[PDB]
Amino acid sequence: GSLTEDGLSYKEKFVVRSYEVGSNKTATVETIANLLQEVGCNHAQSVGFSTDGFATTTTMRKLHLIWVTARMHIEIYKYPAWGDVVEIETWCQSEGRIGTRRDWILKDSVTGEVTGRATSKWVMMNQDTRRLQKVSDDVRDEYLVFCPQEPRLAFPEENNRSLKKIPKLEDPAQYSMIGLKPRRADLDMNQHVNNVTYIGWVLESIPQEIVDTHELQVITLDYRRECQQDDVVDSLTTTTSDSQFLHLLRLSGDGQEINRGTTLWRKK
Amino acid sequence: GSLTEDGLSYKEKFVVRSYEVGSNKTATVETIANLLQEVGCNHAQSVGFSTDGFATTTTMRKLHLIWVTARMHIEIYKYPAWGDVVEIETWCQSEGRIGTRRDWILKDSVTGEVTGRATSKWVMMNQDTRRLQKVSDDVRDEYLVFCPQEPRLAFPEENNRSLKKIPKLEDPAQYSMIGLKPRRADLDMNQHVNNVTYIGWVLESIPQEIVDTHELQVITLDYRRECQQDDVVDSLTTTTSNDSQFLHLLRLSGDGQEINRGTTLWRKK
Ligand SMILES: CNC[C@@H]1COc2ccccc2O1
Ligand SMILES: CNC[C@@H]1COc2ccccc2O1
Repeated sequence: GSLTEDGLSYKEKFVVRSYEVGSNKTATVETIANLLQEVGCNHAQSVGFSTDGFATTTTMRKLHLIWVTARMHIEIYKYPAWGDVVEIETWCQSEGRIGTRRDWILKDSVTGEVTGRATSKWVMMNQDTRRLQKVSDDVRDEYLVFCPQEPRLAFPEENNRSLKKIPKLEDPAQYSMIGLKPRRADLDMNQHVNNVTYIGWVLESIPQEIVDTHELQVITLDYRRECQQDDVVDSLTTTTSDSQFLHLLRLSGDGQEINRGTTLWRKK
Repeated sequence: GSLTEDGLSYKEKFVVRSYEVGSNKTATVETIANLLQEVGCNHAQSVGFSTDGFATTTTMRKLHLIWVTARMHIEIYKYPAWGDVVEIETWCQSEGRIGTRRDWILKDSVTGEVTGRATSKWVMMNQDTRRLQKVSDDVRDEYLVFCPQEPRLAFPEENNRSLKKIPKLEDPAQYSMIGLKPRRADLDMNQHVNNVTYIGWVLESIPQEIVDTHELQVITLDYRRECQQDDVVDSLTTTTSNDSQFLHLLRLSGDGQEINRGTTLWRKK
């Protein structure tokens, strides 16, 4: 991978691996989410930011400030097959004092056609107290020189799925997967649960029949709270409809919300 | 990746990814096990075998026969760091009518030094009944033309760790991780639990303090039975020993049916 000619975006090619594909011989949504995260890390490295998953500046380091994901939105038109090359282009944009946005475009390296797109909203917080805060001028000046100044949106449409409000699932849930625990493979270098594990946990309550007859087209996921290594999760799903589902991840004990989301599936 | 000059082995380079590393900023043993499996699959593709993880042939496919892992042995000297390039060389050898063996050599692409090695024993089995069988001559003739004829061992030593007998852990276990279930990310294209998930499940009963102060040097794992998508696993560990040795057991949460047994060797950082 490498930054583009203007240094305002980053590109990388990936060949789909044997263990990365599902029961349809194509990449799973978790493999896709992992590749977006890898190209995002490589973009942060290429311009001097931290690489621990927090894209930290020298100013953020002294103040114990980290970038955290608040929302992830992924739309896939074609899942690459095993052995295929997928090219991902990624860039960042400042959203004033609200936070930052990372966008992605996925293409077939052979045909050049757009096979998917993603958007994510990041927010600034203290790593110790977990308190959210607005982006100050001193930290904006450090990352704005790596962002295009004119808006460049992966989801430009007025009233698109990426900015829709998500409701809280009502009990009883139609479907559920109870007792989900992270293992060491689910943790990052900082011993925190990887953001991709939550996507897998959300999809665990979708019945196998839906997975077998449909393909996942859109997934929107809000991140409310982190799941600790010793926490236990319950995954809840309800059909709201193409098939649409409303999702909720909550702690197995107290029922504390960690994530909420929506999925859209198409018939094969 | 590509087959070497003589077409009797396969090589591939991999750059270590951000999400593939652990708390030490180096590749986990599960990332290593995944890469060995990927290079093994690419070697099977390059010579016309099936790619579903079973390296079949038209003859095995006719009789519903698949290759299944009976033992995996991995020894790591240096875990590659994130951003480093690791080169893996893999080859197969026939073990007469017992089955096949797949060996691996891991090297630092920059220095050329051996940073790890692995060996695996595979056995012929009917897909449907799960019954093992000795390799027939018709099958042997199909894969021998892709194997070196003279022995080429990743673990040549006379009384080495890869061929040691593993005992069954006695109750009570010193350590345990109960209620382990596979999710969809743990399944392969054939909807079977990936062999790498069992390695992760074995390591879950090792205390976090051991992981934090030691590095995994050797892991030997026997595969007795397959874990279904709806099965629940219990991981059991007992210290048998600067070096720490453990005895492992994976069994079904209900009936206590054995699925795996193994050993690990760790050294102080
Ligand atoms: C959380 N993602 C945005 C931060 C700040 O701005 C960045 C600009 C370029 C590369 C990485 C960047 O990381
Ligand atoms: C179970 N693994 C060995 C089988 C048979 O012999 C092979 C030779 C070369 C590549 C793949 C091979 O697959």
